[PDB]
Amino acid sequence: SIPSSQYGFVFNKQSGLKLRNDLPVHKPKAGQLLLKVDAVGLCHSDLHVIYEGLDCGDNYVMGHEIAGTVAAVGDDVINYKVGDRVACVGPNGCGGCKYCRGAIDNVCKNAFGDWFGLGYDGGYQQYLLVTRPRNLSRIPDNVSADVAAASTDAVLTPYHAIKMAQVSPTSNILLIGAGGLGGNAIQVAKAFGAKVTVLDKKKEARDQAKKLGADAVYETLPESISPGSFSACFDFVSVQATFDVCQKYVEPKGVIMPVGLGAPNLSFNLGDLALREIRILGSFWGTTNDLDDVLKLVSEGKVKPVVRSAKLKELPEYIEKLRNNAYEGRVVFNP
Amino acid sequence: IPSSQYGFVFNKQSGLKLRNDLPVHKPKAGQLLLKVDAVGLCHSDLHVIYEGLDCGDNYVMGHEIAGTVAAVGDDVINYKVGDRVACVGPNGCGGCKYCRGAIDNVCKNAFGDWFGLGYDGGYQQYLLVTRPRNLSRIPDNVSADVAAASTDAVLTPYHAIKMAQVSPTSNILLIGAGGGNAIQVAKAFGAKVTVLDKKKEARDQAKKLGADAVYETLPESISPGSFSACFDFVSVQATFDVCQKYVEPKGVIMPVGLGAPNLSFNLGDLALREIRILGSFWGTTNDLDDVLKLVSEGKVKPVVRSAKLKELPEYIEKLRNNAYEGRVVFNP
Amino acid sequence: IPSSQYGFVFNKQSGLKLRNDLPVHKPKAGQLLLKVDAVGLCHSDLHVIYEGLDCGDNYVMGHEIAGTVAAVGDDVINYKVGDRVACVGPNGCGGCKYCRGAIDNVCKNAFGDWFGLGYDGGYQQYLLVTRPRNLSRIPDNVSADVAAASTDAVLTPYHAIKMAQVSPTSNILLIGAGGLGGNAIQVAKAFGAKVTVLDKKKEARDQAKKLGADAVYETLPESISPGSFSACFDFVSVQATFDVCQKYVEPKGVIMPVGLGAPNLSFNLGDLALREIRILGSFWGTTNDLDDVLKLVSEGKVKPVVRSAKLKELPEYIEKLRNNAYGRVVFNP
Amino acid sequence: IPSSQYGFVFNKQSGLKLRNDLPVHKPKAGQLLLKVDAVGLCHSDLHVIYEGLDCGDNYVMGHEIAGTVAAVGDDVINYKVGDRVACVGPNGCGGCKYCRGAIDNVCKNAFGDWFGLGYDGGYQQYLLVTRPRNLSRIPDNVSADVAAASTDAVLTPYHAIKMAQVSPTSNILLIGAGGLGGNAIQVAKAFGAKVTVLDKKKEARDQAKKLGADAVYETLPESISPGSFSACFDFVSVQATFDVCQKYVEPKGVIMPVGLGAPNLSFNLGDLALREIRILGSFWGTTNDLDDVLKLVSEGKVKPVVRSAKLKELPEYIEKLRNNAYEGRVVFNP
Ligand SMILES: OC[C@H](O)c1ccccc1
Ligand SMILES: OC[C@H](O)c1ccccc1
Ligand SMILES: OC[C@H](O)c1ccccc1
Ligand SMILES: OC[C@H](O)c1ccccc1
Ligand SMILES: [Zn+2]
Ligand SMILES: [Zn+2]
Ligand SMILES: [Zn+2]
Ligand SMILES: [Zn+2]
Ligand SMILES: [Zn+2]
Ligand SMILES: [Zn+2]
Ligand SMILES: [Zn+2]
Ligand SMILES: [Zn+2]
Repeated sequence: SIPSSQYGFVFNKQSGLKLRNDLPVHKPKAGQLLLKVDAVGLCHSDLHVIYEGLDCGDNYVMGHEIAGTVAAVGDDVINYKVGDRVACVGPNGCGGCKYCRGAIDNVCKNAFGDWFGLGYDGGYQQYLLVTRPRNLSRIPDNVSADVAAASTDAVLTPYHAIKMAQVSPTSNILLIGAGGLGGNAIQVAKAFGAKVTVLDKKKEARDQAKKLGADAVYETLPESISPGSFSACFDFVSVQATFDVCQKYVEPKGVIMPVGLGAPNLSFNLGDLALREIRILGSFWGTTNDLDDVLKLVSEGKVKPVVRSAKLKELPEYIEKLRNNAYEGRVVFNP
Repeated sequence: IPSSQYGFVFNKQSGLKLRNDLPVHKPKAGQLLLKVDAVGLCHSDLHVIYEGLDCGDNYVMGHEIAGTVAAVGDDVINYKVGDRVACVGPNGCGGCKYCRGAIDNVCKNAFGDWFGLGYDGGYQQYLLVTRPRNLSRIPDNVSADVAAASTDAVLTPYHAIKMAQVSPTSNILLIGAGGGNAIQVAKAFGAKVTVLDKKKEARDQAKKLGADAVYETLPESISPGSFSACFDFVSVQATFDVCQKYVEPKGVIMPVGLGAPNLSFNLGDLALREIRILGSFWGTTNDLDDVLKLVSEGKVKPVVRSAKLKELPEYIEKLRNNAYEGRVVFNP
Repeated sequence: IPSSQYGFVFNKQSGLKLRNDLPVHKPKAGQLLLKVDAVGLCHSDLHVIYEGLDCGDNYVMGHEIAGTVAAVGDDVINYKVGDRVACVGPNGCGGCKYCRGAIDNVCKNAFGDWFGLGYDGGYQQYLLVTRPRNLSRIPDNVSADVAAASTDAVLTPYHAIKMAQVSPTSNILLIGAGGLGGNAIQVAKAFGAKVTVLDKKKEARDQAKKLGADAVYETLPESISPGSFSACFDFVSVQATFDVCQKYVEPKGVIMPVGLGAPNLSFNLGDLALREIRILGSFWGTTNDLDDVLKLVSEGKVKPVVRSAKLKELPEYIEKLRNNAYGRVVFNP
Repeated sequence: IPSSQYGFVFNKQSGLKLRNDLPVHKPKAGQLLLKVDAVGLCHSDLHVIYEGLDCGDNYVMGHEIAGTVAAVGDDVINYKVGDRVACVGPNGCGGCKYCRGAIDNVCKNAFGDWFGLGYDGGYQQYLLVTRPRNLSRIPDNVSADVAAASTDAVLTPYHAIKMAQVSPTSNILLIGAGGLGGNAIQVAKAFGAKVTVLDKKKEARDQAKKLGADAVYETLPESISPGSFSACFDFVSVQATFDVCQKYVEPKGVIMPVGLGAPNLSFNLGDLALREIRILGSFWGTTNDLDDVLKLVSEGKVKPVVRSAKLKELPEYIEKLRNNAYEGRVVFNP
């Protein structure tokens, strides 16, 4: 059954992203595993590499939102067996440095340039070689491959940030801008049982937020909202104007989470941040264990990743759409 | 216990002026009167006097206070006359979630009502303490001069170090620490300390204070993103960029200086390497107890100079001109 | 503004007796007089009356208080006549390192001075509050009865669940759910954690499941993998139930012996060390906790179920509780 | 290099035996071959050899390894031939939530596969390290002997002390400064805590004073107020000593039962709950802990006393240790 050749989309600084019908199907070494891709997602991050000069390496199959079934396992591999359904952990940490093993494999220096679909081969192919089974998460039986894949980033990232902020049933948080992880952030936040107030200019966003379970929805925060009264602020747009709002409404000892691509630099009022001991925390993707938590929240139905499916050979057709106007959520491709 | 007293009152107009007819209030129920023995001075005062740092108006300055309880009011059994105590600058209310949440230093109700910074301070003879909870017993082997200095010079950096969770395995960077008990405190936690300061004088001082490595410029070998924590005591865009540059992934940046009113950080870098910027303000009441205990045990030895309170005007000018180094306390 | 009142006072000699000549203390500076609107009852009271539990002597009982500020002595700035508040059991001094360290529930100076357990409580018409810092404003949408019922039934388990750092990804085990933390399940459910209940009484199991429990058992089936729970709350705290916790708690997990069981409990040293298990003691709750608790109730996260009756009927209910489970009954002075 | 080597293999039926025909494994990929420079010995080995402690069967013993990378398999880039590294006992799998959660010392999959305790150890010339993640680089100023002597004697107490969150403002009580309790004083000192030691042995007390202990007692004096210690580390862990901890630990304080005194221990429930005392279990140490340990040793904040000897002398040292004879930490060079 297992072929010796396969098709996939390999990225190259020259020809860009093109289809390859003569790609090899690597046989796993002792300690490695071969994953048969079932669902692979697409998002703006891929656009950065293909058009915004974001260099994550060269000559590698793209697709960082993987979900599939183990096709073959090398000897010594006892934690996984053929048939096991798992989702890939993007950062793909080395698992040996102090960062990995330190519970933060998402900021691994050695894995830099070796992330799934972003430096190292990804899911835009039929069979992916997993050099380090450590960066995988078992997919619950009630969770489909399309959903799982749609959680590897659209849910994992916001989840990581939410947990980093130590949100609880007593948390009073503010979210700036829905859509683009903002939506899934609403669900995740509410999963911790926290009160959620949302701010967004776009019309749809608010209606969507209100639908997702947002306790508060505004196009502009009223005056009845006392400044410095929110325990946590997540800025999904991350622009000076929006960052200023966070610092204004974040309560003393509170936290500001700039999780947007707004501007390259952002300034903060030192006097205020110092006197009220405000804290700015950086957040990137998610950790391996975080993915296990996310898949559990999805399995429990606490987070509903909304996505549509299509065959992988339609990727080019969808990459163009995302470049112009995009849609509302994500689309996973079936190899 | 006279009926009147002298002291220095600050006004956004008249500025800091000597007042020879200030009233001496008697402690009410739950209150206490403090006989100021030593009151310190630092740059924080200059920012309020000349650099427009509104903390209130028409209040006696001096936020570094050390004194002796001259009188107590009924319903006060915690303290008794003769007791030597130091004031907890923040002067929290004690009745909010912050104060009862172990962080009375960020008390909202007390904002702008700090000792010598909104509320009456130590630049006088007698200070009425409306909230004695914001006091710390001064160890017998700790003089008033040292205690007064420790209320800020030691308390602030201590609170920042503990907040950063520094340990004996921490590899930290201090910028402009020589210009100062921060180094001793850090070493008290057993952390490896590297000091970056341009002035040779400050460097020698740091080396003397136990610094493990002092530099005017970080040499090669000290790769970027290698420090677990970076404390900026100058807090200027140039110095902050150094911290973000040399702080390791998931490391912390503590902008503990009175530099620029605003600072910018690279969003991409901070997010990618999960760098965290933590604001730190003065210290809590519990921190002041810890600090005095550390000073008493000699873990931290503040260098203090003394003089009469009526000489304050002179040292103010000398300080703003950078005429002297080290801390100087005053005795009323 | 009566100068006299009635109430139930406890005494190691004559137990809990009704008094109709009790005085109505007038608040001094910093003090405050509270008019009791509702006061709860729980087994904790039985231990002090029928089981030599010494929390002091000669004092009005009732430690689940909820009332309205009737009078405030001078200097009182935070509260004033009309304010609806609930009492914080521990009644910390607010001056020690523990109190101003965010743990006023373990105040040493307050030992034996807890509301209704050392110091006068709520089983009266007017309670004198020596330290008004130990009060929590009652939200507008929360009745006096519900609030009173939250001063212990919800507060205690909340504090423990919060201490265990339970999250929506937690897999906890609760031993005892028949009044023994009936609200614990709801509290845990509020944090989004999965809750498995173990109780020998069918009544408790039906109740547990109705309360939100994801799984209920009279005896954990062998099919349940040992050391698979992140946290275990023992509300009965007997050697047998503790051994269940240590066996099913996962490595680096926590055991919360929050029951009034045996005076002593033993753990297997080799196991605790090897799998790095941790046993955390938990007591009542802090002032900040009560604020969070009352906020959770106000938001609907926790819905305490309580029955009310006149304070005069206290003795009648104390017997009921000594013979069954239906406890969780507020009284109105 | 050699096509064969010698080493001491343990078998439930034959016991610990010298083997001159041991094979030298070739690292597949992601693995490496470690030439053992120094391997320590402690009482833990005796429990396996004579006290029936079952950690597995048919494996080279020696769980305190220090060596040099002799060869690396393909795909191995973090390490290269010549690197000096120490082994992390637990040898976690590195794939479960425990290992990925910063606590590889309690890995379930790895239980029964610890270096020298289930899996092959250091009592040989060349050790095949299956999971390189469980290694800690040895600072250039730290000898192999000292490093090996830190893999347990220092790592274990360090992990426990770190877990209790000791700080420059801590006031701790240490019961039993006989074995690992010795380096425990140096480690606690490194964190800046005040240390009060309680030990019945005279020599132990004298050692405590030398190691910088602030207070050393044969019996705690009446001047010591009950519930005044922020943390209590009990190295003997007997009911009598545990009661001491529960009596002298302050509210919210922590009791660390790091001994083998008894199979069970009881605590006063009322006391524990009312004052919120916490009992924390501690086992060996993590991989990152070893990094910290080697740094503390490298800086000279912890100085483990060690004497070396040829590996083929192990049998004699075992018997002597088995009788308390030499007593002093001893490492062997293959
Ligand atoms: O959470 C990670 C995100 O998908 C991302 C990955 C690579 C580059 C930019 C952004
Ligand atoms: O953190 C203590 C310092 O004295 C200070 C207090 C108020 C304003 C600026 C600086
Ligand atoms: O923690 C609350 C409970 O009412 C209780 C208080 C004191 C003693 C035993 C039990
Ligand atoms: O710190 C661990 C200790 O060496 C030990 C290991 C295995 C068995 C008993 C004790
Ligand atoms: Zn993506
Ligand atoms: Zn790594
Ligand atoms: Zn100052
Ligand atoms: Zn306050
Ligand atoms: Zn009760
Ligand atoms: Zn107290
Ligand atoms: Zn050993
Ligand atoms: Zn593992």
